[PDB]
Amino acid sequence: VQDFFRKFIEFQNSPNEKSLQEIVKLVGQLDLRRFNWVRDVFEDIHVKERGSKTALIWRDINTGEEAKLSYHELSLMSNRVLSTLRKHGLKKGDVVYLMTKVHPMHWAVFLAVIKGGFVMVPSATNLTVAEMKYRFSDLKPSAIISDSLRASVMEEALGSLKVEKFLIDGKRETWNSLEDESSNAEPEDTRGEDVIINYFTSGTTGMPKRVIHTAVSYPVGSITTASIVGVRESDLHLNLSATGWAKFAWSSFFSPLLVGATVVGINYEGKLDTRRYLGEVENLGVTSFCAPPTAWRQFITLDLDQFRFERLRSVVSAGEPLNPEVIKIWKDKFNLTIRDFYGQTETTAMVGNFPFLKVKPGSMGKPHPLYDIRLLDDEGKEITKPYEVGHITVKLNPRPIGLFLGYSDEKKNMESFREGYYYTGDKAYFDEEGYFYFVGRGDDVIKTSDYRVGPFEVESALLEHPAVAEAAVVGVPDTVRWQLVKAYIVLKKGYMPSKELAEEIREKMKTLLSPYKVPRIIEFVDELPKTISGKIRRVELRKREEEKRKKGEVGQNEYVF
Amino acid sequence: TVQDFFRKFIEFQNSPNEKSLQEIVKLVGQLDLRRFNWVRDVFEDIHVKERGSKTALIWRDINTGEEAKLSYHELSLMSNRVLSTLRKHGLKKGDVVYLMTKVHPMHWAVFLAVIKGGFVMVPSATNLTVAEMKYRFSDLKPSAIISDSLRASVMEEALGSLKVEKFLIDGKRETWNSLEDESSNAEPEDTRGEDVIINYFTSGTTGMPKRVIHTAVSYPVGSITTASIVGVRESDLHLNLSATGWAKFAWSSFFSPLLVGATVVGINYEGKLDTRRYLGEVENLGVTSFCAPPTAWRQFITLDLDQFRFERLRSVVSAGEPLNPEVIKIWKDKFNLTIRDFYGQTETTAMVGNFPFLKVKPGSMGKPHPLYDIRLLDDEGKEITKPYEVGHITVKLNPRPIGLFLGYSDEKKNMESFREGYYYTGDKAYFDEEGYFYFVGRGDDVIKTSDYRVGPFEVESALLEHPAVAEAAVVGVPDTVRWQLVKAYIVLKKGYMPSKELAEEIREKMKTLLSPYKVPRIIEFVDELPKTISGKIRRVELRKREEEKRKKGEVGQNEYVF
Amino acid sequence: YLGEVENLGVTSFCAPPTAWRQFITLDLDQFRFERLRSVVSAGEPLNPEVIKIWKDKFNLTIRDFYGQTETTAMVGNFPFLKVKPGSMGKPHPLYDIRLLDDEGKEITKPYEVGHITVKLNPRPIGLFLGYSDEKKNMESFREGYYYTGDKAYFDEEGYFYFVGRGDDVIKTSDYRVGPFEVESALLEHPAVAEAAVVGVPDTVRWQLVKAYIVLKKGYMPSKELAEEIREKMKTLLSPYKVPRIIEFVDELPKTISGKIRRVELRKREEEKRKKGEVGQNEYVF
Amino acid sequence: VQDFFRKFIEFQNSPNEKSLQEIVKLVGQLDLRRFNWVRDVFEDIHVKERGSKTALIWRDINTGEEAKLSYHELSLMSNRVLSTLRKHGLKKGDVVYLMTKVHPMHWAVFLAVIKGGFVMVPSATNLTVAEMKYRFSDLKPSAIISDSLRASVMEEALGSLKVEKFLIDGKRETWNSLEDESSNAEPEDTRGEDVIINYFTSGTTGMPKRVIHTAVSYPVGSITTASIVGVRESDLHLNLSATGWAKFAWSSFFSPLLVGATVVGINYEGKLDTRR
Ligand SMILES: CC(=O)OP(=O)(O)OC[C@H]1O[C@@H](n2cnc3c(N)ncnc32)[C@H](O)[C@@H]1O
Ligand SMILES: Nc1ncnc2c1ncn2[C@@H]1O[C@H](COP(=O)(O)O)[C@@H](O)[C@H]1O
Ligand SMILES: Nc1ncnc2c1ncn2[C@@H]1O[C@H](COP(=O)(O)O)[C@@H](O)[C@H]1O
Repeated sequence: VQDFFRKFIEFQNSPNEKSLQEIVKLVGQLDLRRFNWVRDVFEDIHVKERGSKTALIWRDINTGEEAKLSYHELSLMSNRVLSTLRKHGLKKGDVVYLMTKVHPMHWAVFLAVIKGGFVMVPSATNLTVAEMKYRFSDLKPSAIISDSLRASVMEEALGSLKVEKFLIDGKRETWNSLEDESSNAEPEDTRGEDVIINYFTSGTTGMPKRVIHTAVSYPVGSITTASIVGVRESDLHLNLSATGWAKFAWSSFFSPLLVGATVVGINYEGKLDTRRYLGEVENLGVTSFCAPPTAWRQFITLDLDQFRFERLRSVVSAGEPLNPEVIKIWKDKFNLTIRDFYGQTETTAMVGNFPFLKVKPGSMGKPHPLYDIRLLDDEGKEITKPYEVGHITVKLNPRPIGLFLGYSDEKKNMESFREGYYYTGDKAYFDEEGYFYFVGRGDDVIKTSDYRVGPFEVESALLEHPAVAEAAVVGVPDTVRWQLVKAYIVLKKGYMPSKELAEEIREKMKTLLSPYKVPRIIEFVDELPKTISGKIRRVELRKREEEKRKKGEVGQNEYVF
Repeated sequence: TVQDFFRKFIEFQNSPNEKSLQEIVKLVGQLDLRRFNWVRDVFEDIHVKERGSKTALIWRDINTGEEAKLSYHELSLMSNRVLSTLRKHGLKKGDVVYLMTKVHPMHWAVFLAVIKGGFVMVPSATNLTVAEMKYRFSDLKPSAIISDSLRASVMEEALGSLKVEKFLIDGKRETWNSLEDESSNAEPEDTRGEDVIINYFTSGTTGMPKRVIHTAVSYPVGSITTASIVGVRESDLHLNLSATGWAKFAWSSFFSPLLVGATVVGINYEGKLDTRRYLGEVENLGVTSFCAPPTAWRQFITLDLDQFRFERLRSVVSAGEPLNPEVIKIWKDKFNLTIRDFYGQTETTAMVGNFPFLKVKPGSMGKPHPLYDIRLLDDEGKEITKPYEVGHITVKLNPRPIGLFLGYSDEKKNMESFREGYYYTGDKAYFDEEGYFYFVGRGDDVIKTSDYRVGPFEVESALLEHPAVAEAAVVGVPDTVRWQLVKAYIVLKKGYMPSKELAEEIREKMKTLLSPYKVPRIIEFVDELPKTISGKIRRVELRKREEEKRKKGEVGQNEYVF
Repeated sequence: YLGEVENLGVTSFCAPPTAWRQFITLDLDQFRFERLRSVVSAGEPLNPEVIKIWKDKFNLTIRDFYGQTETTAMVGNFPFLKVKPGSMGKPHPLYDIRLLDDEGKEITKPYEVGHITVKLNPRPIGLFLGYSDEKKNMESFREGYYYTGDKAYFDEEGYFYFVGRGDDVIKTSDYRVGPFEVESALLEHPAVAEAAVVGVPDTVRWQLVKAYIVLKKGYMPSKELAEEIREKMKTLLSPYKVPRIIEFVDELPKTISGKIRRVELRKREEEKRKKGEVGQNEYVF
Repeated sequence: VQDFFRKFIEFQNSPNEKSLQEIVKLVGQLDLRRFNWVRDVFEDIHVKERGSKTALIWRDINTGEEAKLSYHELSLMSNRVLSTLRKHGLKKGDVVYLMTKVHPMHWAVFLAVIKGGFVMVPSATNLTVAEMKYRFSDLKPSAIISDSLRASVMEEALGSLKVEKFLIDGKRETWNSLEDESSNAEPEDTRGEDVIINYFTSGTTGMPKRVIHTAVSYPVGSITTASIVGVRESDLHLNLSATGWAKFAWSSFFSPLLVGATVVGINYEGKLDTRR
């Protein structure tokens, strides 16, 4: 059980196809009835074997602060969290919202939750009072944990609920410290199928729902991720990614701590300083770096002769496609291939260009053998022809380990899991050597700037404005953000289409929505293309935008910001 | 136009029809209800003026024997002494008044005084516990409270030591006041039509009970729809069998009869309904229009019905639950009357109904009242255009119908009920090829035992108050007598063993916390509750399992029926 | 209960077919029963399929045996006796057991059904003294035989097979039930003019108690009435006796004399079963 | 053109070569895009024009039991079935195994299935636990329907697969009745090419496979059969065949009910007694 990860860690130091398959087989034979990744892996293969190796190197590029934590200090610090939580009467399964910046105490809380068998809800720091109140309606908090920078937002969204509140940095009235109880509490003997994580994620139909992950799905699924990423024990590993999302669990937390590596974490407020971040990469001698194509696109526009990166060995991308031209520029300069790979909040990494895999540009590589990946056509028959597009699906008998339990929405489960497959809602084709190529969403779900965006959620917030009668939100091609959020608005009788109105509505949306969700374009239209029932055909809104692009024509009341 | 409306309406009542209904509809739309006060404008200005000395109320208590008769005049006087006495104790417009009494003239009196004085009345039922009442006070603080002497201690204990003015409708008690102390002349409050006069605490599927907010027109003028479906006239003696703290008392014991200048008949009884004696009193008092709930109706038809003639009875009606086709038929075959079912919620007035002129199809609540825009929507929220297709009963909001509440005192609950231009009733139905509606059931987990709406969480909560109870799930189980039974599934804490004596001990505790209708009639102890991936109780599968067990007439291993 | 059987290492176990029927539905790989050597059933017939499932698993035959309150065991598959499924075995030599026909002559031919009787000269030892009721003695003790009121046939090896009651006595869930007792209790409801209680086939409980009720003038047939009457019966009758079905009828089939044909109420139920219909005023609980 | 069947029925009362050819040509001009033989032929022609003609005369030569059903009573009885199935949550295309003796309720269920757009899998009464398990491996049941004589075989072949189960004669624990619902359910608007029947047939190479029939292939193909057979409306028509095969549909069901005849059905257990 312990022996498994020691074999895994070796696999990493020189991986290949064949040895991967052995790893695969061995996972199937783990006994995972009672499992707790902190106790069993963190504490019993790292705190014990490398307890005073650096687990985490942290740095805030604004403040300048640095902090360095060994596997020991980190395990202690996390126990003080879990002791403090338990002291405030937190039983197993209790809900804990976690909204903090990148900071050691983030990792700490992660650990305390996993160990204590709590349900953590990662909450992003750019979430609005509105978004947070939505979350509370859907899943009531037993405790919430914030930094002092976003305490007001939680305080306001909470309103008049009893919860236990906690600050990771600084004091605030009726908030508590996390390091003031004893750094000894015991494991919760968790079932491997027990819930530890809920991720609110956007869908194509309704408001965002919780994706449910267990004490093995992420803690042991992340193998697939770690394996594609090619993170080793020797590595100093950084993931450019934010605090409320899956990619952090993926590569800022699980994948590095699985293999006993040194995590590198960098915090910044506001806008990313491309140069400053890359300076901190080189300056801290990171060896493995995962960043999103959004970031990569911005990096390659720097003067890259200002860097050596002698210490950097692995570079990876995920969440959107990776332009062949990006890959090439970075290679020609630093002699490294940015290895793209694929997955969702609902899963771990499912497909990827592994270290040992020859990259074909604009291909996310081949399936990880721990997922049974199939292209299905519209009728749900399996595609076994090259260059034919279909739905990316996961075969459910046997049920892969890294796959979420389901959504907190039983209807959405009925749409996504069926005839013994889970549909990712992504479309692709494969080639003659089994390399997969991402085509796009079969959904109306949007990805601006490596953020998953649900239409209804923006449409909803739009109907909050007195002027707005109807709204349809679609994503439009943009080289920098992949997609832009555009809104079609039908106006109530009484209001007329002006730029000043468009702006007024946008500024309203800024108080209700996460920035990435606030439409960059607004177009007033007399009506929305609809089916006979009255369902919006967001498909045809998109097609129409395309034909308009090819004749460089603006809509009559289309307002760009 | 404003007085003339009611005079046109009262005629529609004496002989109604499709076409003349539509005219009534149109005329309501052209009322000026910007500043309106139903007591001044209708009670006083029409009824007290034109029929001041006709009997407004005939009252009887079947237990005590006590009886009363009040004319529209005496009642208006009586009500003014109330309003004068309230004002004397410093009651301004919008002030909250809990009213917890038996059926009694002074109840009507207070209703009037409240509406006229522009106060916010909170109808409170007489079977509410100290606990329930304290909950209410946490949610809305009382400026004054009004009780009978039978439930004064309950108010006194739930109050604790809040400042309030207190009032007794029958007898003396220390620090309680009389309501007939000041002069029977104090003036209307000029209410806006949208001003609040009523708040109703109602159960939901999700949490503790919240307030439904009604205005000086929503009930006082919405009730038209009700009165119209009911078919109450001026010449009628109209009895509604309903208890004091709920929307149906307003609907049929108060507004619908007094709108059309009828004689109200009010019958009070404590405790358990004596079907044989109540129907004897109906006949004996020559009621002519009778609303009763299907629960009552179900009990009546089991009598030997050759005991009664019902010489004087011409209209019979039901509301609040479905009305079994077999009930309708038995009563018809005997007395040659159709019991007309009709539909609505605390949140509304009557929205759908078998009107007097409408051919009844049994097990249908009839057709929508044209003063509400009723739509069946499917799951995606698109309007249903096909017979025998089930969907959500909704109210279209532009324009906003008149009898519809303002909203809940809870903004989360408003966000659920008011969506994409529709207020969802959370009821499901299908219509037929002639546009008759058939009730299917709740989209919710809300329960209706014995014509009382019951919230699961409320009872689940009270159950966790018992040391032994680790988890609880409260569902309604099919029951012919009360439509649904409140059953609790209980997971036990380690230490306590599933026994009849334990089930009882828990139940008797729940009796001190919960209104009787809420106290589970069954308690079944289980190892676990079937759950989704979320942790949410599959009340779905609890019901399916109950069904398979019913077909083998077997109880669960530790299911205790009381 | 099965856990406690194993846990206490019982070696001989007698339960009724009702129990046995319920046991075989369990997942029976939970149990070893390493200490159990004898298993027996009595009070109603023992389905061949029950016997088989228990044998295939635990390697024991559930040995059926027959008797009544009035007696001790009169017929039975003894330990040494090859069990033929659906047979209660052979007569115990301390009772003189005879199949008689309706005319009271002894049946000596295989596969012919008759009344199970006990020959009384000399009088077997385990046989009750009689009833405290002289009428009931007149019916049971006749021409030097006690009639059990059970019907059976024997085969070519003298093995007895249960057919059913020649009475109107009912056996729900291994409890013997009298019609008149339930009919009596039913007259206690003001609405009830007459009542006829019969048993209807049920695989779980052998028979269900059904009541046919004629109503007094004034009351009309409803489900709500049926229920009201049943709930009343619950306060008067042991639960096994409380009718699971109530059917309102205009009249009860009668002979020329006016005697209720409970026989024909049963036959009618059978014809209805064979076209899978429930009745027009039959209310199932 | 439903006038087709009225022309067909007459063709039957006195056929010949020439008039046959007309029938042929008229079938080619049918609109079979949306079709439902129960609604369109059974109900709309026969129940309407001869509702109180005897549809079925039934006898069990072993028990003695006999039944006589008019086109009306049969249509009602079938609706009770379909109502009951729907009540247990049966959508169109759902699989229904049907294993019963020759009995009225068999025809009833046939009708309910065709009307309700279900996929029926006729299963003969002599099929073993093994053979039935094979069937379930190949196509999973949503519901199964048996007589009480073969309930244990279904129960055992199922093991504990979730299905709705139904008995045509008698009660049994966790089996449901078919006539406790309403005497009217609405037609399923079937496409003509929609599947309503699957028949497990033996072949040379493997274990048995399913033959797939549609809402027209049998319900309208049977014409050819009915025309060769020469069955008329006036006739009392008996087909000696067993319940889980094509020849039952062919001649105990479709060919007679196409032309509005009286079906005669005889049930026996065990070996055929040719002189009785
Ligand atoms: C067991 C007991 O004492 O029963 P008891 O309550 O006195 O009733 C006696 C009646 O039980 C029935 N009965 C008893 N044993 C049976 C068996 N092996 N097979 C079938 N029926 C059986 C008969 O019908 C008896 O006449
Ligand atoms: N390599 C990739 N190329 C294109 N899209 C990707 C890639 N990796 C992930 N995605 C998208 O990211 C989605 C999941 O979003 P999230 O759950 O936020 O990681 C997938 O459904 C894809 O649509
Ligand atoms: N006639 C009726 N038939 C069926 N359900 C009804 C009927 N009237 C009321 N109900 C139910 O009772 C609810 C009204 O609750 P209340 O606010 O207590 O009157 C409705 O939302 C229905 O779901």
